[PDB]
Amino acid sequence: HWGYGKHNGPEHWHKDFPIAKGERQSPVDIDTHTAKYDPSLKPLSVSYDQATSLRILNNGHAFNVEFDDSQDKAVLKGGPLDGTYRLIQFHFHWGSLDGQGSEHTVDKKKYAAELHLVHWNTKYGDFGKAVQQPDGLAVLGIFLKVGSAKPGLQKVVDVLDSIKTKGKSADFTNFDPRGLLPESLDYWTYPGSLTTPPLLECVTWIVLKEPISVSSEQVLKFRKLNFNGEGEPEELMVDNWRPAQPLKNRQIKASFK
Ligand SMILES: NS(=O)(=O)c1ccc(CCN(Cc2ccc3ccccc3c2)C(=O)CN(CCC(=O)O)CCc2ccccc2)cc1
Ligand SMILES: [Zn+2]
Repeated sequence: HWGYGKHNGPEHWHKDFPIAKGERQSPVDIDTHTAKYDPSLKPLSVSYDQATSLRILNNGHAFNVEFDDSQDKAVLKGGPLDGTYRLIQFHFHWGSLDGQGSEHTVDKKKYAAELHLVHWNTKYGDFGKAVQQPDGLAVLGIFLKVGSAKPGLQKVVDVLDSIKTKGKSADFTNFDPRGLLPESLDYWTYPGSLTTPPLLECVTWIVLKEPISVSSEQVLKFRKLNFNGEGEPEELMVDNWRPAQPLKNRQIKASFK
C-alpha cells in the first residue's frame, strides 16, 4: 500500500490513484512574486472558541487530532469560501531534518513542518460527500519553523509517546486549536487536492503567510513516532510530505499586499 518509502512513495501513487497527475493537485510551490493580491478576498473567520477535541490517532501516515464535527462548533468561513466549513481534524507533515518537511513551499523554501486544519463544507452533509465535490473541503495550512517553543503545541507533543505506533489512539479532550495559530491571518489561496491518496480534487487551500515557531525538542518528538504498528520493526515517522506538484492552469491569490 501507499506510503512515503522508496518503493511506495509519492512517485508511485499515480499507479493506484491516477488523479495524482491531475489538473489541480496539491501541494504547490507558492511563488510570492507571481501570486496576485485579490482585494475581493475577505478576511478569514476562524471561529474555534467552541471546538471540542476528542481523540488523537496515529494512522500510520501522520497523527490526527479529531474533533466533534456533529454540530457547528469550530468553523472556518470567509476568505475565499462560500458557506460554512466545519473542523474535523488537524495533522502535520514533517521532515527528518529541519530543512524539509512542509508540503507547500514558498519561493522553493521548505519549512520544517506544516499543520493542516481540515474542514468540510456543511452544505454536503458529511465529510465523505464533501470530498466528492470541488468545493467540499477547506484546509488551513500553517508552516512550522524551528526556533522558540510553541506553548500551545506542547499538549500534543506530550501525548505522542502514548500513540507511538500505527493504530494507537488516546483520549485528547479539551485541546484548544487556537493555540496553534500565528498572529496574522494573511494568506494565499488556490484550488487543489488532498495531498495523500485518494488525492481527490476537492480542497480550497488557504495557506497562512506567517509561520509558527516550534522548538527543536518539540519537532524531535514528532520524529520519534513510528509508521509501523506495534511489534513490527521500527520505521520512524519522518518525511511524510508530498513534494510540490505542477501548478498547471491555476492562479494563487494573496489576501494581502
Ligand atoms: N493532507 S490533507 O490534504 O490535509 C488530507 C489528506 C487526506 C485526508 C483524509 C481522507 N481520508 C481517507 C479517504 C477519504 C475518502 C475516500 C473516498 C474513497 C476512497 C478512499 C477514501 C479515503 C479520510 O478522511 C478517511 N476517513 C476515515 C478515517 C478516520 O475516520 O479516521 C473518512 C471519514 C468519513 C467521514 C464521513 C463519511 C465517510 C468518510 C484529509 C486531509
Ligand atoms: Zn495534510
